[PDB]
Amino acid sequence: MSSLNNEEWDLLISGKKATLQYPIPLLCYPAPEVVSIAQIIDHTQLSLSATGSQIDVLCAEAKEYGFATVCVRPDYVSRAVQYLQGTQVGVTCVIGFHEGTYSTDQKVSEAKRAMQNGASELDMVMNYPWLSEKRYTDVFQDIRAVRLAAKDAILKVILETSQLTADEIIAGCVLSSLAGADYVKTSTGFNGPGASIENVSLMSAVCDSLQSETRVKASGGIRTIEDCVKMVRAGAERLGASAGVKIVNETRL
Repeated sequence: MSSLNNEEWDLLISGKKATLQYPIPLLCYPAPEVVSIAQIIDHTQLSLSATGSQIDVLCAEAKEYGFATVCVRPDYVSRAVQYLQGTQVGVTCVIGFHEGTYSTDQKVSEAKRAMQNGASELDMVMNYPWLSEKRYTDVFQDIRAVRLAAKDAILKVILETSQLTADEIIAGCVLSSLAGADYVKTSTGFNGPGASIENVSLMSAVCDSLQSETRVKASGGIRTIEDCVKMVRAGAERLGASAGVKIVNETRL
């Protein structure tokens, strides 16, 4: 993989596209058990204005409901880790967020600091403008550097699907998986529309065809229990949302 030039990456990716069934089959996977939906949600607060007290409330809600993780910015990782000691709730830190165009050196510095502060997972933003230009060796090296700086993390790579064609989404899934990512993720929620059943079904189809163990996270605009069910049917194994309290409350009636 590390040997390949941009033309060799282009040929490899075209070969993977050639194995897919078209039109892409939609909603292939079983429904989730709704009473236990909390166990697959990353409970999120990323507003610039969010205060320490608001982060404390996010952490209390995650301990109460049993969400998979809380998801926060670098400067709140230490606070969240302290709050959640003794529980089974992890901490996810965002990396190169939301723009994705931060240098590789900056992304690596952030990843190292987050792990030192006790994070268990990292959600990094891909340099998606390079992806569109077919600067494939640059995209690959950017992800590999973060992967090697944080060997023990669950690593998720955000594509920003609102800015990409289907051909570009295929390329992004292949490069992320072969670099060692644990997940590919749809959206930041800060630049255009979020998860669709079409994009999640395509991402799942690509990942399942590869030899690696890469899973799919649906994010952006997930507001109701109906939204959660449809994204899992499309192939998602984790969900990003801020509305998890209202969603679980629905299921208890």
